[PDB]
Amino acid sequence: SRRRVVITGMGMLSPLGLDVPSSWEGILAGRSGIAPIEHMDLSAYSTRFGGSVKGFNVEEYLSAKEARKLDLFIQYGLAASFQAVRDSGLEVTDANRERIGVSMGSGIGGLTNIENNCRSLFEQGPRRISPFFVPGSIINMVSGFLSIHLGLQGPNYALTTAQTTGTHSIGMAARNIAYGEADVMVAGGSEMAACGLGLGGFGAARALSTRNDEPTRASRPWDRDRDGFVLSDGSGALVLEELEHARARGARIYAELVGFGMSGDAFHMTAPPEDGAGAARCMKNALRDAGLDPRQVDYINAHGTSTPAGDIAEIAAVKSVFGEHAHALSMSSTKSMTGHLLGAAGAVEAIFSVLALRDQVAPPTINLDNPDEGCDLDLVAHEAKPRKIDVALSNSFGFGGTNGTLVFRRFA
Amino acid sequence: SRRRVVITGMGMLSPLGLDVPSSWEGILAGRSGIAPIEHMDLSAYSTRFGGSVKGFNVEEYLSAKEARKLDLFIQYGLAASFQAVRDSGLEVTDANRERIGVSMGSGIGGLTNIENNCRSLFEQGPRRISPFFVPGSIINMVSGFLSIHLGLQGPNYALTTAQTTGTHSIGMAARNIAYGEADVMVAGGSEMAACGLGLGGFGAARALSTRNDEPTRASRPWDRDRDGFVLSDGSGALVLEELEHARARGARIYAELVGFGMSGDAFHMTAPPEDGAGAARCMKNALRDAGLDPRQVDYINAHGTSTPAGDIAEIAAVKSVFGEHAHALSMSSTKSMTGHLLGAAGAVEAIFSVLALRDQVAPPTINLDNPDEGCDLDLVAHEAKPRKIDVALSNSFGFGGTNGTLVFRRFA
Ligand SMILES: CN(CC(=O)O)C(=O)c1ccc(F)cc1
Repeated sequence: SRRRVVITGMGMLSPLGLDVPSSWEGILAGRSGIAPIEHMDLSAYSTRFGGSVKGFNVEEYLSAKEARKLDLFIQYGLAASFQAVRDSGLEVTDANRERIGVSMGSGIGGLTNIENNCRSLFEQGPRRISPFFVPGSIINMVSGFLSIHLGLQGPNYALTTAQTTGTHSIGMAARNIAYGEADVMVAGGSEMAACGLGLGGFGAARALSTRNDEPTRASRPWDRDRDGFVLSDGSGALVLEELEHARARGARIYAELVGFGMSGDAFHMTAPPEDGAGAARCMKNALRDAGLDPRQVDYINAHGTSTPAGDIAEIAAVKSVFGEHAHALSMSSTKSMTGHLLGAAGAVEAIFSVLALRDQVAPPTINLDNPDEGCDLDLVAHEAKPRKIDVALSNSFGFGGTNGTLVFRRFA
Repeated sequence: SRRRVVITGMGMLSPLGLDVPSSWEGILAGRSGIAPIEHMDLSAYSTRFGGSVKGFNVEEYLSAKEARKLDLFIQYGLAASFQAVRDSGLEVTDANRERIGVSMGSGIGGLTNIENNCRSLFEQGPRRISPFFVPGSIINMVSGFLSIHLGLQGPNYALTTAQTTGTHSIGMAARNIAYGEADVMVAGGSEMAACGLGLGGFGAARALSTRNDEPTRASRPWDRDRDGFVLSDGSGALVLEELEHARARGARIYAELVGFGMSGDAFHMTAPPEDGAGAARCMKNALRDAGLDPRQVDYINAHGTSTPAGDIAEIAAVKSVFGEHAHALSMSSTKSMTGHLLGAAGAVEAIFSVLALRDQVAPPTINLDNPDEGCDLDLVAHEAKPRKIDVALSNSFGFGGTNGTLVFRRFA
């Protein structure tokens, strides 16, 4: 019989701060983490701004010797994980290490390191490729390195489902616990795609906002004048724990994870369907999994990428799933402030949805100056909204028509 | 309590063949798929050979237009997937499309595409990066394209667990069906890394055999003269199906997937512990999941990569799990013939484990001329061994200490 799963620890790096509370204070103040990128010369690029992690000190977590071997996305995922585990108060023992696993994912993983080693190969030759090229760049090594540093011998894996990765990672980790394959999982995602290939690759697809003039105003989900997503870096990690296990050790419980939905659009490799049919199927799957009436949903943390087709598809999916109740819930895109952390987006947004439950506040959609046609829901324009939230939903949609929905509720 | 999961379709590209029966004929003949890599200047590389897919015709599967947009590893995964679905005879309908999903993964993903776009970026700047660079290179696009092409609306995701990916993808797909999240899944893995960054990256770590003078003898698991693994390309895919679903439509059933195990070594980034303690836990977990005693195992498809430390760790793990029955089971490494398909290794080896059951024959470990110290099990040296096989395991042990075991049984 299926066990209940609760959130006992959370950890983050985002464009708004180097931990959860600093990121969350920025979210509730309506602060933007988007700025011109300083780490490289981007005059040749149509987009020259993004959400960078500012002032990250990897030596808060790892020796300089080890850090040098690891792509930033792995450094970011370990930081978030180490925070989440510390925040949980869990002690790893011989009695429990086989029951604790990790599922930290990434959309693209070690693209900076792969580019750097590619430049070495092309300019010099294969003799100049780093010996750490593979273990320092491949996506499964957040889970790998985290298990090595903390002694976690439970299920050890990584998802890579593009912009859905962090939501899927958290959902399937919950399934592991629910079905008895583990008692604790560290789950979420990490991303640092801000290199020549990532900025150039998304730019070649004309997927990014090109508002270089006002980087902080570029991410404007459901605004009439949106022109694509803002590329952002960082990590989110959550400690998921079986309810009785958490109760038994006197753990602080943030919220319960009650529902998870997946669906494939089977529509298009990059475009969502205009009517959000895939998103609707996924949200209904998640609400049925949670045993809910759709009217119980109080807050939705939207995918809300600031893409013309993506944003309107989500309105359509929410109206389809919730009917008249769509006008009573609050829905916001924290990507208005953070930009789009890709494989990490679902991980930081899960955390923001849990904090919305803790603090009974809907985060704003900043930059929502002129809501587009049919975008007439409560999208929490401009300013945080204190309100009752018993049930919070976090949505992600990705390339390949992959959808994920997590349902969290307050724990009594 | 859980639904039963059977194999109804299989698909493959390997260094031995462009399908399952050609590959399996090569396996039972002890044929090698390893040869000097062509159409590439490997003068400056310490390893000049590997397991290429020979004569792949992508236009049997995709238009020229679609093929040009996708990395070889995505082409290979879709080829295996289409083969597997065709082999299953399954008919996708509006009635069943929400119950059919995909979990096709990769260890390292789009290195060829990343190389080619790096060349464009370094030589001409970012304006020459392909618009399709991102969707055409990310690991989840086998699941994505397959779901779009066949109209699959079930769970759509992709794992990336380095050399464990294929084993994990199949096991987790089996869980989706067992726990009623899907009735059908296409699962496995694909890889094309016997390319510049793959050979250069693994060669920098001195992980590869450098036996350039005798490429067919380089992969020699448990042989005293082994000097590292052989890099290989290809794909494997299985149609996994709920038993009553398969019976109702009169599907041909190859075997039953009865057990799945996962563990973490929590030991080292690339090397297993000398005693294979993590591999032991994983095999135990898989047998307990199947409700089977170690005495019931007849055949193990080893991970058996031809690394010094990895091969001996597996011997220690199997002696620990199976005690005196370790000498009565048969264990072989088909990597002696195929080399190491990394993320696809567990997919093609799951298929060889299924065909070991179908045909009642243990594939050989070729090149096992002088078994090393402690390597005194029935390693099916040199020649295929007809024998009774009721229960077959397939092991994968990957970077980050991530372990997977599948347990297959004859169906009746
Ligand atoms: C180079 N090192 C570090 C070390 O020996 O200490 C590795 O572990 C290693 C890296 C990649 C690989 F394919 C195999 C091995």
